Amino acid sequence: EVSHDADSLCVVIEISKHSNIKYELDKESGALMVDRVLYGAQNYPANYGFVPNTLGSDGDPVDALVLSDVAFQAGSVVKARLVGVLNMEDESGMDEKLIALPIDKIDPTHSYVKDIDDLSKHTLDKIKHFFETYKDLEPNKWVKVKGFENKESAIKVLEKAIKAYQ
Amino acid sequence: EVSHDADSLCVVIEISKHSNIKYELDKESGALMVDRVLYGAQNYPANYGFVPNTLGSDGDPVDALVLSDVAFQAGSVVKARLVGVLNMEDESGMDEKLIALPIDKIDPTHSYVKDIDDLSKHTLDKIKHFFETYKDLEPNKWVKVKGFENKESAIKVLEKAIKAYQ
Amino acid sequence: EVSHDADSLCVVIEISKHSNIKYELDKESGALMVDRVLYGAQNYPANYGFVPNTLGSDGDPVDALVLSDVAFQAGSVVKARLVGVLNMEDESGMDEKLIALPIDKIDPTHSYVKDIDDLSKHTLDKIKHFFETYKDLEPNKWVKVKGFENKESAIKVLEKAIKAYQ
Amino acid sequence: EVSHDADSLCVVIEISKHSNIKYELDKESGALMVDRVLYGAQNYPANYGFVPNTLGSDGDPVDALVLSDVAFQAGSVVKARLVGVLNMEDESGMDEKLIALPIDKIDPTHSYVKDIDDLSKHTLDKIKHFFETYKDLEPNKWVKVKGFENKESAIKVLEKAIKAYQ
Amino acid sequence: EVSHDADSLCVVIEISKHSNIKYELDKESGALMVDRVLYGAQNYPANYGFVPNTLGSDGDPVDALVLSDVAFQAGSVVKARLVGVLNMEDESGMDEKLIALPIDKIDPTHSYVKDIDDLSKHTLDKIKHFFETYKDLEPNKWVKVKGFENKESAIKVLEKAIKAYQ
Amino acid sequence: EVSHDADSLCVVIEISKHSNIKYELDKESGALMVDRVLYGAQNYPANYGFVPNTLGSDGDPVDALVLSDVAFQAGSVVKARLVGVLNMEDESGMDEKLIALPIDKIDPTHSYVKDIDDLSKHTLDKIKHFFETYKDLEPNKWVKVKGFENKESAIKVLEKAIKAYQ
Repeated sequence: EVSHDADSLCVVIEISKHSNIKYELDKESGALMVDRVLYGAQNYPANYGFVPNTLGSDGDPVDALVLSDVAFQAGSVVKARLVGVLNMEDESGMDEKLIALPIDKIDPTHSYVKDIDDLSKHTLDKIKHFFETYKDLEPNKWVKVKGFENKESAIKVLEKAIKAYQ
Repeated sequence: EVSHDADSLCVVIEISKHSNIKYELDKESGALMVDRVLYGAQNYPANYGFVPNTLGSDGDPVDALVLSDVAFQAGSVVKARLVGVLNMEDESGMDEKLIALPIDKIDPTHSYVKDIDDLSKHTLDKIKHFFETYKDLEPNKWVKVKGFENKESAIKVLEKAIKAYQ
Repeated sequence: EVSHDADSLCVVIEISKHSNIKYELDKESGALMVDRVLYGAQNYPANYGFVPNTLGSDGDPVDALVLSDVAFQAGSVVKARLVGVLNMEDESGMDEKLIALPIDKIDPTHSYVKDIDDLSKHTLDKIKHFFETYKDLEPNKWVKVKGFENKESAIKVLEKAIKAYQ
Repeated sequence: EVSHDADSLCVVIEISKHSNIKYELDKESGALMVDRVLYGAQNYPANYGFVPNTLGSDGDPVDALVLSDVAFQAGSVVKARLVGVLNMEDESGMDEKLIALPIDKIDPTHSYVKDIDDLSKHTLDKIKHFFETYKDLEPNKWVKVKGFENKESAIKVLEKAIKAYQ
Repeated sequence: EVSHDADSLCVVIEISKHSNIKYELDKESGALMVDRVLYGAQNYPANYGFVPNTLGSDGDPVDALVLSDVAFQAGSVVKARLVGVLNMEDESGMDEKLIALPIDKIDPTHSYVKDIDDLSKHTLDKIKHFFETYKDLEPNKWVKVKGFENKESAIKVLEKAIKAYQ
Repeated sequence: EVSHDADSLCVVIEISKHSNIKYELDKESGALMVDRVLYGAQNYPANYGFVPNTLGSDGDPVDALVLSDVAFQAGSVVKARLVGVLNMEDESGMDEKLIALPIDKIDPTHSYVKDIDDLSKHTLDKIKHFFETYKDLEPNKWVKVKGFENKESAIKVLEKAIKAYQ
C-alpha cells in the first residue's frame, strides 16, 4: 500500500546512514543488489531510498534522503514527510533528491523540522559536500550540486513524478 | 513451512537485540516496515519477533522474545524453543510475550536453560524493566508488567494462539 | 592546562555516548577504572565526564554531559561550552549535571544551540528519563529528576564549584 | 536474471564478512533462516553465499566466498568474478568453495587480483585455517582442507555445477 | 592501590572482548603498545589482562581473563573475583590464565557463578578452543591446553604469583 | 624507548582508522585531547599518528599514516615500518605524511608491501582524495595534495625530522 502523501510517503531504503555500500532493489524479484562500494573514504550522510510508483528525471523512481539520527536497514520501508529537495547535475543530466524525515509516529526526534530552513547549516553543507565529492574518484562520472529548495518545491517534484508514472 | 512445535517453533525476527529500532513485517508484501524508534535511551534486551499463523490477545500473531548472546537480522527466521512467558498490561489490554531460545542445533550456548527459572535473575529483571519503561515517553501509552510464568504456561499460550488462528 | 571558562571549559570524558559502561578516572594514577555496567537495557544519551579542579555538591568534581552526535573515547578530554544544567535528587542528596557541547572549533554541528531552550524537547526528555530510570534496578539507589535550568544557572553552578575547590 | 558468467556471476550472500552467524536462504519462501551461530570464537573471513541455478557436489547450489574489504548484508546479491576455488573434505564428502571478488563496476579495490596467486599468503592461510577449525567444536562434524586451485579450475567447477542443474 | 584480594583483585585490561588486537602495557611509560593482530579469523572470547605487582610462570605479571557480556576498553582497570584457572603449555613452557568475573558491585550479571563449574560447558569449550588454535598460524609458536581448575586452585596460583613478586 | 629505525619506528596513534574524530596527544600531561570532528561525511582511511622526538615542517612531530586492515585505539603506540611519504600543501605551508605499515611481528598481513608502488592504486587514490577534501568545509583551510614518493624519500624526511629535533 504505497502512500504518496507528502506528509506520509513511503520510502524504500536502499542505503543505510553511515554505510559506504549502495544497494539497489530489483523491481521484479525484490532482490537487494549490491550496486556500489564508495571509492572514497566517505559514508552516506543519511538513509537513502526511492518512492515506489513514481518516475523521476532519469526514468527511475524519484530518490529521497531520509534524515534521522539512526540508520535504517537496507531493504526496509519507512513512512516519511517532505521538508525539501536537493538539486544537482551529473554526467547524465539533472537529478533531484527529495529531503525527508520519518513521520513523527515513527520517530519525533526532529518533529521541529517543518521546512528545509529548519535543518542546520552544518547538516545541509555536509549533505551537499557528500554529493559534490562522492563520485570524484569514479571515472567518467561527476556531480555539480546546485542547492536546496523548500518543501513547497519538493511537493511539486513529487507530484510531477507521481503523474509521470501514471 | 511454519513449525508450531513448542520445542522448535518458527519465529520471524522483527527487532534485533541491542537495537532501538522496531521493524514490523507487512503480511501481504513481505515488506519490513520501520515502525518505531525508541523515544528513550534504551535498546531491546533480546531479539524480538512473532510466530506465524497464530492469533494472540491483540489480534496479531503471538509475540516472542528470542534470548541469545547474538543479534539476529530483522527479517530473518529462527527456529526456537519455549522456556516461559512474560505477562503485561498496556493501554490496549493484556499482552503476552513468549520467552524463547534458539534451538540447540542453531546455537547451544544456553542449552542448559530448560525453564524460566534457569534464566538469571539479572536477565529477567532487565527484560521486565525494559517493557516497564520503554513506552514511558510515548504519550497515551504505558506498560504494567505482571511477571514471568514457566514453560508449561507458555505452551498453553502458544496452543491457544494456534487454535485461535485455525 | 585546565580551562574553567564557561564557553571553553575542559571536560574529562569518563563515559562514551551510547555505552552502557561507566568508567571512573582515579585522581592519583590516572587509571581509568571500570565502575559500573548498567543493570538495565539502557545506554548513556551523551558523553559524560567531569570538570577538573572543581568541587561539586557530593565532594567530587562537578559532572558534565557533553552532547554531540559522536561518541568520545573514555579517558579523552574535550573543550566544551555550557548551555544549561540538570538538577536531580538521589539517595545521597542533590546532584547537578552541567549540560554542554563541544566548542565550535572542535565540532560546530550544534553551534546554533546557545541556551538550554535551543535543545529539542525530545533530547531533553530522553536525558531526563535516562537519569530517572537508569538506577531503578540498583538496590538502595534512586534518582528523582527536578528539571533543567539555563546557561546563566549553569555558570553559577560552575563558579560555585570552582570557588569551593580553591 | 541469474548470470553464470565466470567474470560476472550472481552470488546470493548468506553470511556477512566478520559475522559469526550463518544464515541460509529458503528456496520456496525467500525466507532468510538463521542456520548456525559459530561454536567457537571465530568470524567468517569473507562474505559467503551461493550461485543460483547450480548444483554442487552436495546437492545444493555451489558455494562462493566473496572477498572484499566490506561486509555485504545477508540476503543481498552481488555480481562477482572468479579467481579460484578452495577444496576441502568434511564428514559428508568433498566440498568446493568458489573464491570470488565483486566485479570492478561494484568495487575495484582488488581489481589487481586476476588469479588465486594474486591474493596474499596471509589471506589464503586465514581462510584455510577458518574452514579447518570452525567446526572443531561441533560434534560429529569436521573439515580437512586440501588447498586452493586457480581460476581455470574454478571455472570448471562452476560449469560442471551449471550443467548438473540443467 | 592494587588489591590482591581473590574476591576483589585488580586486573589491567590489555585486550577487549571480541577484539582481534592484542595490546600490551609498558611498565615504565604506561604506554599501551599494539602487540599483535591475530593471524586467524578469530576474536578474544573474553576481556584479557594482568594482575599488577605479581610474578607469573613466565616472569611477567600473572594473566587473567575477565568474563563478561560487555567489552572493557584496553587500558582500563576492573576489580574482579576469581572463579578458576586455565592451564596450558606453549613453546616457552607452562602458562596459567586466571579465570575471573567483575565484582558484583561493577556488574552482577553473573553473580551466580561461584566456581569454574558454574560456567557453561559451551563457554569453557569456546575459551579452550581459542587458546588451542589462535596461534596455529604463527610460526614457531603453539599452545596445548590442559584444562580448567577450580577457584581453590586459582587462589593458589595467585598467592604464589604475589609471593614471587615480593 | 622511542625507536627511530625506518623499519621499526614508534608511532603514537591519535586517530583510529574509519573514525571521524581526530584526537591530539598533549605533550605534558599525556592527555588525549578531542581536537576535531570532521565537518564532512568522511572517515580516516588509515590509522594516524606521530613519531615521538622528531620535528616536522610545521614545528610538530612528523605525522605518519599506519595502513592496516584493523583500527588501532587512539592513544596506543605501534611499531611500524616506512614504505613511502605523501606530500601536500595546506594554508600553513608544506606538509608531509609518512606512509607506514605495522611491523610484520605485529601484523604480517601486508608484509608483501615493500615500497609505495606495492600499495594498490585504489588505496593511494582514496588516501589522496581524503586529504584533498576533508578540510573543504573548514573555513580558511584547504589542502592541495602533490603526490606520493617512495620509501627512500620517506627515510630522508624521517632523518631530517630526527636531526631537527636533536
